[PDB]
Amino acid sequence: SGFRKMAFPSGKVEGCMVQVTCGTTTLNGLWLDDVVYCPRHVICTSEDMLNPNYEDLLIRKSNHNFLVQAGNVQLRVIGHSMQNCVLKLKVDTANPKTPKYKFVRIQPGQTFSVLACYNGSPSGVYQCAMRPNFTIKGSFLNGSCGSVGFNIDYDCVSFCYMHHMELPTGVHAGTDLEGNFYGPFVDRQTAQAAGTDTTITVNVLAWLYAAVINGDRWFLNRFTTTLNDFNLVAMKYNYEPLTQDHVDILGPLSAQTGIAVLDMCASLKELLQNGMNGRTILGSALLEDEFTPFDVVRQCSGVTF
Amino acid sequence: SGFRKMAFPSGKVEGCMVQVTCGTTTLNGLWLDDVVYCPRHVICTSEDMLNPNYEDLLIRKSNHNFLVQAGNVQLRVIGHSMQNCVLKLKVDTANPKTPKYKFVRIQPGQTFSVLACYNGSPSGVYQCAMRPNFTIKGSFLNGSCGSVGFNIDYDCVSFCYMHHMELPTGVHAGTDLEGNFYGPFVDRQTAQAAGTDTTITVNVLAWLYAAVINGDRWFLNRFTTTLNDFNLVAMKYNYEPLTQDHVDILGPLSAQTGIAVLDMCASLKELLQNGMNGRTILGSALLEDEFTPFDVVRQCSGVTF
Ligand SMILES: *[C@](O)(C(=O)NC1CC1)[C@H](CCC)NC(=O)[C@@H]1[C@H]2CCC[C@H]2CN1C(=O)[C@@H](NC(=O)[C@@H](NC(=O)c1cnccn1)C1CCCCC1)C(C)(C)C
Ligand SMILES: *[C@](O)(C(=O)NC1CC1)[C@H](CCC)NC(=O)[C@@H]1[C@H]2CCC[C@H]2CN1C(=O)[C@@H](NC(=O)[C@@H](NC(=O)c1cnccn1)C1CCCCC1)C(C)(C)C
Repeated sequence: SGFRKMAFPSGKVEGCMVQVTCGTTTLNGLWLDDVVYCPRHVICTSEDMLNPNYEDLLIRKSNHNFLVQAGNVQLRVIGHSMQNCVLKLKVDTANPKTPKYKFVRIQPGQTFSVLACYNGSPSGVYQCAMRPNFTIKGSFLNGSCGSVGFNIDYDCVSFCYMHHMELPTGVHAGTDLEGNFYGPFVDRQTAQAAGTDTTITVNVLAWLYAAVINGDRWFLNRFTTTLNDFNLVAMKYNYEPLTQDHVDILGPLSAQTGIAVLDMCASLKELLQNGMNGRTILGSALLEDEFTPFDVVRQCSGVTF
Repeated sequence: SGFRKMAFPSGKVEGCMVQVTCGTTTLNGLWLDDVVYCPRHVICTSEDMLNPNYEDLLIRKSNHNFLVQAGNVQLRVIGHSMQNCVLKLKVDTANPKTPKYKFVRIQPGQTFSVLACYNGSPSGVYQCAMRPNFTIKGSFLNGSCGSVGFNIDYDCVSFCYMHHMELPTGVHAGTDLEGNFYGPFVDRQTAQAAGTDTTITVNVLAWLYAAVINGDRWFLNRFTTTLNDFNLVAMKYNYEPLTQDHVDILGPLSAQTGIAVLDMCASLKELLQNGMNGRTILGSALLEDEFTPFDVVRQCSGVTF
């Protein structure tokens, strides 16, 4: 037992990190097969950032303007192309340490592991949720751009995130591995608000199931609720609406604990309307919303990779 | 910016995990060079656990009673010995993936990364603190014994923890890699209380510095305090005494923020005596004590490995 914010083992990703330099900008790239992926703003000067024409700027670059290093090994760039906001550098060597992988685009409320890197070297690993406003609450310093987020599925690393920038609120934004930003953002140095952040209701419910599985049960009650009446209360507290698809994904946890999803919703309703009265759940005084139902199942059932 | 519970990259450890079977008990081992390390209670029957004589039980075992597997590779055990509560199996193959390493014994309040494994396969990675009562608040299911905790120092994995057992309170206990338990525990199935848990004061102070570094500053005040007067308040709230050595280790953070250690102590004093009044620090409603001063510096300065 116990319940922790747990990341995927990062070994299969550490072997893909390289350092990409263009001009005086050094950041991280992802070296899969014979392509290195990195944020396209590696080609910009700080003056270019206010309003860059990336098409024009990349045309003025040549292959030898890109210095890619895998440790000490100097990779020779033989081609460069732009896919949305990511740059694809073709190199003369396939990365042997290339795992089985796919590129996936996660949905708001889904979680992933971030391998934070600097100068192509891993610094640490942590777990993040894609917020409903398509930011992430990461931990990133200058030099971290090109760090990636990922899940492991059996043997196959699904890459879902590449880090590009930080908002004035301290939260972070980036793309999927085809180069499309999550959220409304563009890679230009202008004011760009993220939406209202909301609480990921299905994840709070998942974590309440995790608490029950670990013997923390004081919040269970005799009350029940319809899904609609739950959402009327939840939306007042800036919680995301709970859908029937969400109810379905909570099914395994409902089955394992014997507590119907709408019964647990009635627990959450009372916690929202009455607070926790100075009590804690799984050691927290606030409700936690960065565990998905699948996260709870994997951690409470011991899935390996 | 941002601040996360961050673990070390786990790649150099994933290559050391193997599966050890003896009788009907399967758990994890650590394969370094030509020695596999695992908990000695792998040799016990469930009936042996109430009061085992490990010396007698191991004498009745032979090398071929130990089935060690590195994936599909069958390792041949050529020797077995017991060091305190860990079993050392000599094998006929040195592990190539063996990193530079040492065995270290951490002190209460220090943190480490746990690579949770089942059947010799990594399941996930998370960060833990050694509690002042020498338990850890981990996440471990049946089959996780032999999972290890570690820090990375430049290039050298310092192994500090091997998982052995879970207490009735849901917290966990284990040994260092020379086989000595942390805390008062013995590997026998009897009632064994952990002491009072206390709050790791130097770590709370570290995390308050991390909050200031991230622009969360509402808790700063004009008050100051002597170290002794701080400890008089802190001990009333079951906080560990803050020592002059602790003050020294907070020095870098004091220097970088310009806030004297005793000035920050006066902030902590008021938070303890007045609560947070429904405010949060770094998104938490409770004070966090599982980041060391070095953790905060590494994460806020971007140290890599
Ligand atoms: C990353 O490229 C890297 O690691 N580079 C290595 C060191 C050489 C770098 C890391 C940030 C710490 N990212 C960036 O430099 C990005 C790029 C891509 C988008 C614009 C530039 C600057 N940038 C940033 O992350 C900045 N953030 C912003 O500029 C925000 N701007 C504003 O909020 C704003 C407000 N009023 C007026 C004008 N701008 C972002 C920009 C994009 C939309 C969301 C808001 C800094 C300040 C460096 C964090
Ligand atoms: C680990 O060996 C493993 O992963 N094995 C693989 C599946 C085959 C296994 C994992 C636990 C979930 N650990 C154990 O089996 C250890 C060993 C070593 C010490 C005794 C045995 C049993 N054990 C446990 O972790 C148990 N915990 C306890 O027995 C507590 N006992 C009591 O609290 C207690 C209370 N009243 C009377 C008698 N005992 C521990 C025992 C040691 C001191 C602290 C308290 C379980 C119940 C399996 C968690």
